[PDB]
Amino acid sequence: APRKFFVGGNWKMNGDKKSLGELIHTLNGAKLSADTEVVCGAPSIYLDFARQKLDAKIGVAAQNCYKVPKGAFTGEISPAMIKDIGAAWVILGHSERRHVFGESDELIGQKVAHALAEGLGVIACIGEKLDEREAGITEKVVFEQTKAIADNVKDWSKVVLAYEPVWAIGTGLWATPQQAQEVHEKLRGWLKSHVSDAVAQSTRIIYGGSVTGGNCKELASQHDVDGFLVGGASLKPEFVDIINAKH
Amino acid sequence: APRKFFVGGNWKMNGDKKSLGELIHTLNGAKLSADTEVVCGAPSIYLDFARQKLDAKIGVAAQNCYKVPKGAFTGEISPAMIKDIGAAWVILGHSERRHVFGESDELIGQKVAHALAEGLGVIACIGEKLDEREAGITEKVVFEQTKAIADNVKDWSKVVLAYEPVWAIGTGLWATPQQAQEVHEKLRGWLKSHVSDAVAQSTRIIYGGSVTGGNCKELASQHDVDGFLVGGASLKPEFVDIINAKH
Repeated sequence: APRKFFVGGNWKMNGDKKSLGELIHTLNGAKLSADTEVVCGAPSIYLDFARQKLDAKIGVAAQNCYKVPKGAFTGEISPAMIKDIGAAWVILGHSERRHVFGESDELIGQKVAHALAEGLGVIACIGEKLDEREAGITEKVVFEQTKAIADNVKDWSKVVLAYEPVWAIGTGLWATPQQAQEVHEKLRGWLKSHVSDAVAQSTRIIYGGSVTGGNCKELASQHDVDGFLVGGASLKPEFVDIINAKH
Repeated sequence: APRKFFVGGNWKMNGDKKSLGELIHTLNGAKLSADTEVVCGAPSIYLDFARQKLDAKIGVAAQNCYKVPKGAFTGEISPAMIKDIGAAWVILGHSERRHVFGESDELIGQKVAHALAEGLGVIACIGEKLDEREAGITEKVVFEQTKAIADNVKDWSKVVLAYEPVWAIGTGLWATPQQAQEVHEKLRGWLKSHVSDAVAQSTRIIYGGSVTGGNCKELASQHDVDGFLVGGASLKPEFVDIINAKH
């Protein structure tokens, strides 16, 4: 009935076999809450390794994919390949893909539709830049990005939405609990009016942007924040504390 | 003195464990000419698998990488990771990177410098579009693309240039042997004038764009064509024939 708390780790472009191996050993050995759904997003080269080594109870996500199953796209991977190695999730629309690599809402929407058709879960990311926030246009931006995704989702049961203020990613500035709650409750109301009440009540909306062991309890306690997408701290032992933020 | 014949296979976004497993078994079982240097470019998610399964005389290439060893670049992999799993090459500046994904000359140049600094070999791609060839400007386009790469190269010993006309990639159209020789010869004279004689004489310049079992011998016979980068036919048993083009 209540939405299951969800914590994702995004390792970004970090790790080697030795260091990722150590991190995974730690996670497997920790006491993690029975009521948190945990997913680790590994570099593509280490997806197979990560799935082999991680406790099955912990999910594995790719950090990107492309929009068709196969073909002449040098350097890309498809949902079919991700499923083949046993990963169950993909992260789409991350700030770094949008703003460093130039991925448009239209591309991201096609990626979302293809991932879902192939049976993967999607962590779909949205968020505003500082200049947008300061111009009063957070709601407009966040709703535009969300519509582009929603228009391409036919089954909401394997979607998680991640709200990541761009100014909060990797900077140490985090949104206040009140800043996060405002956006998350507005996103939920958007889902209610534009999709359905059932989808609004069931869909996890998670916060990302400088989540650490020090701030996770306060953020987690907000009524419409259902978890986190964690970058820098997901490579450290305090990731365990974040997974257990509700306890 | 002369240059070792070089054949790279670019698998692009194709395969699964089962299917690539059967392809690797074929290559390992085949009689491949000892005087051909062979490299297979696998999808990033299968790079570790491919290097584990392929006989040691066959080199493994990543299909792309980014320009720093680590950091906040969701979806990317670095040379340090490629090296970690035991691959020795990377393909950079592929037409699909430049034209589907919008990678610039300056970015490709910074990727080349970084992969070389980290001990990888680089297969560096250049090529003109149909409209450029028809306008009669092939030479201008290849010489600018080449200058971008070369300004970032201090040791040419681990660099292979791949001339691939964009209009020939995946379509079945191939440059005539005379068209390919013409460009290769001009590229070599540019390396002579702007780098050195010895680099000109030692650097392999390979041709790609719809190389098959049927045209490889006619292509390989040209003086300044030192090998091939093969896409489509690299997933097929005739790949063995292409490796053996000189015999």
